[PDB]
Amino acid sequence: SRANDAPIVLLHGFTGWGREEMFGFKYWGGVRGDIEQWLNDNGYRTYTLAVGPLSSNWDRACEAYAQLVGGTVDYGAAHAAKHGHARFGRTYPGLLPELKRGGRIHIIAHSQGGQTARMLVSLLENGSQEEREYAKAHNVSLSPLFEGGHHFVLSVTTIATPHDGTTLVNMVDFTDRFFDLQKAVLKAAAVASNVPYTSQVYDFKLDQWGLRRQPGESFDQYFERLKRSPVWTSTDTARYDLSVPGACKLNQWVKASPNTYYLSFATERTYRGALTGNYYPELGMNAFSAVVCAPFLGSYRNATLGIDDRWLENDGIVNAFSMNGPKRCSTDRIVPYDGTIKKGVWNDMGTYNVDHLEVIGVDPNPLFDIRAFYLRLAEQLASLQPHHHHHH
Ligand SMILES: [Ca+2]
Ligand SMILES: [Zn+2]
Repeated sequence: SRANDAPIVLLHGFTGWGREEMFGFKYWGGVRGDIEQWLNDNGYRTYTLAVGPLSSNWDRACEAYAQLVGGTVDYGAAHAAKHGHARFGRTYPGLLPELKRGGRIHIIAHSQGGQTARMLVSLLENGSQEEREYAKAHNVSLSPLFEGGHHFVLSVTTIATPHDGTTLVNMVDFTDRFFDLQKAVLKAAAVASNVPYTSQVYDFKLDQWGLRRQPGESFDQYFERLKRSPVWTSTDTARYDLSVPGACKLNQWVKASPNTYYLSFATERTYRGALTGNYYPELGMNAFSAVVCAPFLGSYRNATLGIDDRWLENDGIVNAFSMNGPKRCSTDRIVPYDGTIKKGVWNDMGTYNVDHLEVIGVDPNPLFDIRAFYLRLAEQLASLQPHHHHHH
């Protein structure tokens, strides 16, 4: 039964766009429909965040914070100075000013969104010592996000999140293939990559880096430029955070708040080979991933990275092992869901037989009741109690 009225906020990964983008084709729903609408139609107030898909989780967290409460994005003086990008970014009206007044939210996150949501919680709750220290030392102002003390988040749910990174980054042609994945997703939405559309269509939101698709430029061409840009070559990137070492570094500081409930969903769409311990893409997996990424994921080992047989099972984009919660370079705790949802630890909800894109409806799969999945989830989140008392 319903113990909380908090709104839900959807958060995309290394691929994603706002509701008005991509000619209305939604990331949360894809060919299946409008997940946000379904949830709202069903009594679950839901909103959608849209942040830089290729940007660092930090940047995304800063973007999210402003998008939620409103204002100009502030990445932090220290950070900015460190990485060489703008301190201030775009301005938002603010989706939920109730947060400033004392409300809370449930964040449902997909892919790299998981990492972002985690970071956002940590920043809200703890701030950034490094940003505070930098402020006092250089006499610059400080965003509230870096102070600590915010209690905006009741829960964080992650679906197909590379909490320990993904070996996808280790392919020799990764750079080219990653961008081909963006093209695939455009394809899914009925958008071509070799057309210089005048309308924006997919805004990567690279204001901080001063990058934007130029008049007369196709996504194919733009992507060529992005590959040689700081959003691809610097450590302040999704690319870095997606990596095993990257995710490790992130886990080192991004911890679970004892005040927040976390839920994790894993995804897999592979089968185990006969004579080899390798995993292969199942029938139905999205074409792109099946041909281009899944073989690699299902067969790549690396002792120095600790990539062993456990990491081979995948959803075509991310290793299933890296999905139940941060384990590499982490103090976070993960507990198998047994019926009761626990606060301050990762409630591992299991593994579902759906691929990376099928789970958000961007790739079809008729045997996966996507509406039911998200509706059940909503019901769960709504059932969370603000507080607990010990009992037998
Ligand atoms: Ca499919
Ligand atoms: Zn940055």
